[PDB]
Amino acid sequence: HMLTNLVAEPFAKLEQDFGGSIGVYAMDTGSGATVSYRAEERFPLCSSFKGFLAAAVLARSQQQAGLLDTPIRYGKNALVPWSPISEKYLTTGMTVAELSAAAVQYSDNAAANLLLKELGGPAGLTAFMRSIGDTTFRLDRWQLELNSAIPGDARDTSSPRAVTESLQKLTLGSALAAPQRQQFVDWLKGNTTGNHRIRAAVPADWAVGDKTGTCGVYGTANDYAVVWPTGRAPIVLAVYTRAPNKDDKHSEAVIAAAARLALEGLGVNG
Ligand SMILES: [Cl-]
Repeated sequence: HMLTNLVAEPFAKLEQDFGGSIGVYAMDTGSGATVSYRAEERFPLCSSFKGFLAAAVLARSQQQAGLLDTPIRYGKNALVPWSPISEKYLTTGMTVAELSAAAVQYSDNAAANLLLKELGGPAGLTAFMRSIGDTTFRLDRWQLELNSAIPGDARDTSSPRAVTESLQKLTLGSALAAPQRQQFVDWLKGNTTGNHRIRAAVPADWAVGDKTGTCGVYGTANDYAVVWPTGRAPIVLAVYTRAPNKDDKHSEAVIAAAARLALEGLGVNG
């Protein structure tokens, strides 16, 4: 509260030019200062759930030492659109760790569905998020049905604030044991799908990991990230968008611009 939005930023003009709604929550983990805009509204997760899915797998691996190296074979029926990694291993299978990396770093859809099944489906991932104290997150459906992004539909949504709070717990806090925490960070750092989103606002000499989401309808897309500016504490942030019409286009540039405004609001020189 007292450290929230100490410096106002023109998020309203940005979302008006975009023609929709932008939700932002950014936390300076050193001072506790935050930037918050529509931060408690629900927005569709789209593929951004796959980051939390990989964290849930890592959490289970703390109790099952063989889990990450377990080989998983799958049939052609498991390959759903946009499975760039898993399609190359159809004839061989992949390990749980490889599927998790593909889901995070390439947004591989077949990999995500296989891992979701392992965790007990959308309710199982939701249960994991409850277990770390996130009462907002909900996953309800599987890929690709979870991408419908229907206005007013709370299914398969969270808030920017809850996303940021949960990301902080998993990447910097105590929700994962130290080896699993660093593996989660390493997978996020290796993401290949986010170069035009939060990363476009982050100087090249800072470390960053992120997970994107893009629903394909209702101007709905998002990104969340941990950023390590040199010489100061890391920043955790989430940027989510949506728009009122089914055929509205998403914008990567708006996500990058919102991230820049969040870093400016926090007084982080970039
Ligand atoms: Cl895109």
